[PDB]
Amino acid sequence: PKTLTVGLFPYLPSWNENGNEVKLINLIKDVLPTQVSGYNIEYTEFDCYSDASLQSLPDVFSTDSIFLPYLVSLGGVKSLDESLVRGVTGDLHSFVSSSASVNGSVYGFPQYLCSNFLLSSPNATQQASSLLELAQKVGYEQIVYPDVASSSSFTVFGLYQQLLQSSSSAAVDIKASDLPQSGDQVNKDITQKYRTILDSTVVASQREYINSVKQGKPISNYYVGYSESMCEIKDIIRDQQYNVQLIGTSDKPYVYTDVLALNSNLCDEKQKVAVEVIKNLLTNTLVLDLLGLGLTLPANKNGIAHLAKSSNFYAQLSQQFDAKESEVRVLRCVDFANKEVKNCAGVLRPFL
Ligand SMILES: Cc1ncc(Cc2csc(CCO)c2C)c(N)n1
Repeated sequence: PKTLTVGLFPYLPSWNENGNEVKLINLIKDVLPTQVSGYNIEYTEFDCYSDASLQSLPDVFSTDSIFLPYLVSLGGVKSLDESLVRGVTGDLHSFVSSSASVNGSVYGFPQYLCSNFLLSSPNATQQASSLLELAQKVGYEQIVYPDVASSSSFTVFGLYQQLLQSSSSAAVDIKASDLPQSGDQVNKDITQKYRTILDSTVVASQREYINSVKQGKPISNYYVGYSESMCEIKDIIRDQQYNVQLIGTSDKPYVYTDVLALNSNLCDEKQKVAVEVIKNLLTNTLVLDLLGLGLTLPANKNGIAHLAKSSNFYAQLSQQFDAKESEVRVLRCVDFANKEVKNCAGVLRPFL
C-alpha cells in the first residue's frame, strides 16, 4: 500500500578473511527501521554509476553529485528549501553545500564525503601540496595509487578534467563538449602531467598494499585513494601515526560527495516520511559509528565531528576540510553521465 523505496549508495567498504565477505552496506541496512510513520521502508542498493538506474529513480536515492546537474536536467529530482535541509544536516562546508546546489537551488541532502587522500607513513620522506609536486620530489615508482596504476575509467576521466579545468566556485560543471572524442582533442600538456603521476606510481593493487602494511613491511610510504580503502588498517594508521591530507593532483584538491535526493513525483505525505528516513540516516549515532568502522566520511560537520571525537584519522580530515574549505573543488557533469565518462576514458587511455 504505502511503501517508501530508498536507494542507498552501495559502494561501501568490505571486510574479507578468505571466503567470508562482510559488506558495510549490509551492516547499515540491518540497522535502519523498516517501519516509519506508518510507511513501509524498502532499502535497496542504487547504482548511480549505471545509466539504467539514473533513468528510473526511486522515491529517495543516494547519488554521486558528479551526475547531479545532469540528473536535475532530466527533471527527475525535486528542489528543496534551504531551511529544510539545514535543519536535518546542520552546518555544511561550502564545497559540500555547493555540491548539492544546481542553478541556485538545493537538490538533496549531502550524505557522504570522499576524496583521493594522501596516506603518508610516519617515515614520510617528503611533504607536498599536490600530486605533481610529490611526483617530482620522490621519483619513479614510489607512490601507491591503484586506480591510476590500473587506469580506472572514473580516475582516468577524473584526473584529466582536474588538471585541465579551473574554477572560482566549488562546482566544476563540465559539458559533453569538453570531452575528448578522438585523439586530436586530447590536451598533450595535461596528458604529460598525468604521465608524471603515473610514472611515480608503483604497479601494485590495493590488496597488495594493505597486506604489506599488515605484515609490517609497507611497499611504500605514500598511498593515494579513498578513505574507505584504508579501513582494513585503521588501527595501524592510529598506532604507528600515519598522516592523511586533502591533496590535489594539481593546485586545488578535489572531493566526491554522495547526495540523498528526493524524487520529483513525491506527494506531501511521502515527502515528510522520506525526510524522516533521511534525517535518521544522517544523524543516527549507530549509523555514524558503523561508518567510522569503514572509515567512510559523513558529509555534514556534525557527522565528521562525532567521529573525530574518538578517531585521530577523522580529526585530521576535519581540520583539513576546514583549513582548505575555499580551495576544494567538486567535479560535476551537466549533460552526460556514465556512458560518456567510460567513452572519454577509453579515448584518453592510449595517451597515458
Ligand atoms: C563514499 C564514496 N566513496 C567513493 C566515491 C567515489 C566512487 C566510488 S565507486 C566509483 C565508481 C568508479 O568506477 C567512484 C567514483 C563516492 N562517490 N562516494
